[PDB]
Amino acid sequence: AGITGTWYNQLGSTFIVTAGADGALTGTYESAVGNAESRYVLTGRYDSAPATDGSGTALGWTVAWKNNYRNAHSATTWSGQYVGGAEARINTQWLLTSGTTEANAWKSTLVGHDTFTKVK
Amino acid sequence: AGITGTWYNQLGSTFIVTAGADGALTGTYESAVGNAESRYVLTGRYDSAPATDGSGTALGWTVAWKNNYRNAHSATTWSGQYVGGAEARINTQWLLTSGTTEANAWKSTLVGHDTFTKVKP
Amino acid sequence: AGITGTWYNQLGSTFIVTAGADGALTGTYESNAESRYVLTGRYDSAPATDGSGTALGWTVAWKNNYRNAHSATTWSGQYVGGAEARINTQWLLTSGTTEANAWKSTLVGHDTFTKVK
Amino acid sequence: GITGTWYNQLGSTFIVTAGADGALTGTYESAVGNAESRYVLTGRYDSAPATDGSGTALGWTVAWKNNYRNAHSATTWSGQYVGGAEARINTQWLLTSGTTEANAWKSTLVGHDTFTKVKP
Ligand SMILES: COC(=O)c1cc(C(=O)OC)cc(-c2cc3c(=O)[nH]ccc3o2)c1
Ligand SMILES: COC(=O)c1cc(C(=O)OC)cc(-c2cc3c(=O)[nH]ccc3o2)c1
Repeated sequence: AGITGTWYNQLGSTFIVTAGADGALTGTYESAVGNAESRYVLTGRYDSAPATDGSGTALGWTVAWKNNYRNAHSATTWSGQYVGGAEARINTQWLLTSGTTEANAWKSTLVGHDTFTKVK
Repeated sequence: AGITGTWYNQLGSTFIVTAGADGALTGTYESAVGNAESRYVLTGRYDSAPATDGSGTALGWTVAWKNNYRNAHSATTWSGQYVGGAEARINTQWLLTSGTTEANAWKSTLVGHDTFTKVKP
Repeated sequence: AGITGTWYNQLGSTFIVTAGADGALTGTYESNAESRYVLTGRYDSAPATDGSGTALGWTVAWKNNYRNAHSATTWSGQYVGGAEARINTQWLLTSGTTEANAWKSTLVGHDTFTKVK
Repeated sequence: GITGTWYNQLGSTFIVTAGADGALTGTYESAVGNAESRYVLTGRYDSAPATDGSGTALGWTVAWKNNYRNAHSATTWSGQYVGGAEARINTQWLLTSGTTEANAWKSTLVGHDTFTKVKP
């Protein structure tokens, strides 16, 4: 699959993931520093039988921003595809939703994009 | 009362979820739209200790659209919040990314919004 | 075309628009003069006649003669005619930020507009 | 500033004028999709940005109809202009097609484009 291992995005975030045989993604998401207060559980899913025509491998995962040290009352989902090779990449778009009151729900969700590589 | 239960979106998709004490979401999703049949595995995360100021509970989950019957070579993530009440609701926005070639990657990702209720609309 | 006129979203905003013969959208977006802003956009002036909606989009930059939020919203969507006509949209709201804060510069959401408030 | 000729990462050409009243006007030539030749664009920008180093917020729309083709669709780009040595406009976009109600769930694509003064 090529997905299991450590990945790094353009802002230094570190994505430590295992791609299980039946489509599970499990691991930890942390900052470049890696201190415990910066580490969070992640879980997701990937296509464990991708096409063989040169297409990428679809995947997604979620981090809720709560750990044993802090709680930002929010969660991010990344949706994207893995592209293999010597310059392997995971190319994603993400949504970060915070818990809000109904009056503030219109501004609950940020959108962005992250690219991950196997090299810092 | 809470996130654990059976939910339906505005199109009649069925979201059967369990919210574990450790912040885990697990369960199955059945889509009313697209190249999909029967149940698919989902996993995700939710805030197990939400704020006490009237705010909703943040959460997210992923389905990869492969099961024993079909494989669409794609995955959806839903990002949103649970809002308690007499008509409990989960309001989400979603991203659906297909595996593509690089030349087709610009059109790889659909976006939308789904609202879920424990009463089927 | 059915687009020209006054529209109301789900949260009390008012969208006043003219759909010109050349594909232009022009008008004002509100929420009193302190809360009114120019909008401009484009729509498909020759949509299909097969039950499909009419694609369109517009932008508001949140500056007027009284206030300036240093931000701008774009709405992308389609007009759906009939007895209960609608403009169904998704939107992106980008703020001007420093580079260090750019990762959190953009909100996303959805607005539904009706011809009755 | 914003007025000039810009190119996205895929080679699309964005020829824009930023007027004194906050107006964006010009033409767009897409490098992808059911598109050919130039299309009209209109939009808006913040004509009095902050003076603290922040970017200038802006947005614009293209409806994909011209004298040669009609894709029955429209794209909006929302983003900010970042001045300096190599000026850049960083955007996210939404591309909605006209659909029936039963197909509306798949009506909207999302992505991100970055524009510079140099061809990629
Ligand atoms: C409310 O968000 C938070 O509390 C929070 C906290 C941390 C943290 O503790 O860094 C150690 C990191 C992020 C974060 C978000 C994010 C994102 O959305 N796309 C790309 C990566 C990424 O990292 C968010
Ligand atoms: C007080 O200034 C305003 O009127 C104002 C200010 C902001 C702001 O502070 O963004 C920095 C945002 C909006 C706004 C409205 C709106 C809408 O109706 N649908 C979609 C998004 C959206 O954003 C309006």
